[PDB]
Amino acid sequence: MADLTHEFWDRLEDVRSGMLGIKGQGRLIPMSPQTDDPGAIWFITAKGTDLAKGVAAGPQPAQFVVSDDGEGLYADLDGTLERSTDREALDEFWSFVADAWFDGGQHDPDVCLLKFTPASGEISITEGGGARFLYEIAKAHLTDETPDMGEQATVTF
Amino acid sequence: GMADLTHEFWDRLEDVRSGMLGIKGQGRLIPMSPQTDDDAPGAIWFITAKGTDLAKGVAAGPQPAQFVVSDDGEGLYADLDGTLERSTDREALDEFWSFVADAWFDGGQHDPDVCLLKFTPASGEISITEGGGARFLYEIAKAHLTDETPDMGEQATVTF
Ligand SMILES: [Ca+2]
Ligand SMILES: [Ca+2]
Ligand SMILES: [Ca+2]
Ligand SMILES: [Ca+2]
Repeated sequence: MADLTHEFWDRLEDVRSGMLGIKGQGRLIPMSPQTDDPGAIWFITAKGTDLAKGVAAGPQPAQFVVSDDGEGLYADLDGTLERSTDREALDEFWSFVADAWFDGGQHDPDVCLLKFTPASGEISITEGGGARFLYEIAKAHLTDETPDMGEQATVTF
Repeated sequence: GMADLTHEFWDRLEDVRSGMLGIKGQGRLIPMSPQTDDDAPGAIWFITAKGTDLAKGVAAGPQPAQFVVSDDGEGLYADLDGTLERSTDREALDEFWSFVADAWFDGGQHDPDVCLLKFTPASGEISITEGGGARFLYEIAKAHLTDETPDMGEQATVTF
């Protein structure tokens, strides 16, 4: 549904890490997703890496996987990864953590802004916190019904 | 070392509450609860329903599978290739059974819908880091203060 897509973007904003990769090329690796305003997931990386070199010629079909317990967001997304030369996006998603890795600032020659546009994906969202979890377990013994911790669906972006 | 990074994977995987599991060439990865013990490493165990796609997918026999992990609290990130299969091991079923499993399956561990799945990793690209707590904040702050890149941790492609 539309609410599941809006909830995905809302919770993705606080997700510190995710597993990114180009389809048919190696395995997935940990990356720091950046989002603000929705539409795409943005990443800062080195030009010498396999992901940077893989999207040098053009946009490639890619995969991005999220599994965050803190936010309760679980997603396997199919999409498109590409190198972005956008100055505004680069400046927006630059941070104090990024400066530690790249000593030359946001305009460092080794810096590479990747843009992941999701196409579709299977998403699970954990509605409620520990309070609902505690209630659903108590309810499970009272009713013999399986706990409903949230929504689950396959979405087209 | 390769063996040292492998030992540390099993060491931290116990505290990982969730992971993304799936059979290769069949749908997308879905969230599952990995149950392991670092005293007996080698396999990652999952308790699921017989009516699910993962259960039905491995009913005929063992199938190539993928298990992806990404945990900031433990600093364990891994994309693993392996084999998923049905297990009729009552010892493993009883060891990894929990209060959460009682909620989903009203008839205990000997419930008709209960299905124990065993994922044996073959290989994978694993990253081990200092986490995202006190040490991570210090390491980023120290990187700025010394003109050195942060010493996050180790990364390698491992064969189990
Ligand atoms: Ca669109
Ligand atoms: Ca341990
Ligand atoms: Ca232990
Ligand atoms: Ca510096």
